[PDB]
Amino acid sequence: KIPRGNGPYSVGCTDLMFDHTNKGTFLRLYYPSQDNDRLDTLWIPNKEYFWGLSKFLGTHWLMGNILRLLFGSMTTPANWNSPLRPGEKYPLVVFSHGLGAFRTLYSAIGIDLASHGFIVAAVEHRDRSASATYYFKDQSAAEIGDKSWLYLRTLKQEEETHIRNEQVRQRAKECSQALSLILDIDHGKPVKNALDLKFDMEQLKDSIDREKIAVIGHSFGGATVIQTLSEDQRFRCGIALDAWMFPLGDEVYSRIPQPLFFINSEYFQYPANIIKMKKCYSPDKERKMITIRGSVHQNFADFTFATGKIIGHMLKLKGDIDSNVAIDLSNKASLAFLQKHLGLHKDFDQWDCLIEGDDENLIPGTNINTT
Ligand SMILES: C[C@@]1(c2ccccc2)CC(=O)N(CCOc2ccc(F)c(C#N)c2)C1
Ligand SMILES: [Cl-]
Ligand SMILES: [Cl-]
Repeated sequence: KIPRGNGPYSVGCTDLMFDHTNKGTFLRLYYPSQDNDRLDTLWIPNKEYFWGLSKFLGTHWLMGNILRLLFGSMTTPANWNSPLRPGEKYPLVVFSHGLGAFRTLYSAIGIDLASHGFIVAAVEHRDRSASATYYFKDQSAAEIGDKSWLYLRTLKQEEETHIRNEQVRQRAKECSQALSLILDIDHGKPVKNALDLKFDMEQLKDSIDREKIAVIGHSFGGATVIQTLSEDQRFRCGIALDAWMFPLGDEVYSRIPQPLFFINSEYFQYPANIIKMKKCYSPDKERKMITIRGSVHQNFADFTFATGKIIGHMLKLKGDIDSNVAIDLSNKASLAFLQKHLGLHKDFDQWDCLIEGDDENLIPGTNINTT
């Protein structure tokens, strides 16, 4: 089981696609909801996502069917299409998934943030970095739910530099576009969700605190954080969770005016990657870095909660540290950073110590030596 948020709000969840095309925005929303008795949200909602995951892992598409059999009725504790909690403007987080992931696999993080009073828009990227995603080829296909699927693009070695950069820039634009969509919806622009879901988007009118916007992401999504920030001044800070820095152009390192927090796993990182993180540092710019002791790269995503301790450790979904303990540290450090850099009037400053790595399960800065 994926854990419930620790904050005082109930959390709801829905999906938004607009427009219906492969250049439109596709996101999963997590939001503070009213009390309700709605069903929990289906974690991986389509069989095609499991086929995509199979391709990502480099196995037979038949392994997709086994993953589906195993994980396909699993839920995450957000209430599907529950009404939005009225009477408050919420800060907004745009969330970017990793390579071979997709919008639904960072619910542990999304739910927790929402439970403390954020709206979270988890984008699904159409750069062919998602294991799978979908769109509709025309209006009629949208109306009848006739999906067209795009699966992960596998690259030759020779393409990696150029295409990964292409992808991160597209990811950035997708983050910007998703923000613009939510801002339009906030202002009251009618939006026809290409998904025909029973969640009225008019609820979100006047629900967004328009100036308090952050971008957060895992691995590829962490590089996405940095690109988005350099390109789009509406995002006031970023949190990169175990950023994979490789996709970023050399030009961007010196072009990130906003506060930026690096939260790393112990075992993922390596000098080449850390050096690039360090290139973002400058005495006029706000940067923090911590490393979660005993943690692995997948501690930041939901599959860390999907298996037992032994199978999970063997698969590198779990580290030495307990997955709940790890994500709690990342989530609370994140909340303190956000309160400080969006100017929130909450009690997240209670975890200010975590930003400085001041906890028995954290390492201030990094364990990686780079001299
Ligand atoms: C491919 C990466 C990598 C780069 C260099 C070396 C090693 C790995 C870059 C990247 O974005 N990564 C994160 C991918 O996270 C995922 C993928 C699929 C999932 F189902 C879930 C879940 N839950 C999470 C690792
Ligand atoms: Cl329901
Ligand atoms: Cl790892």
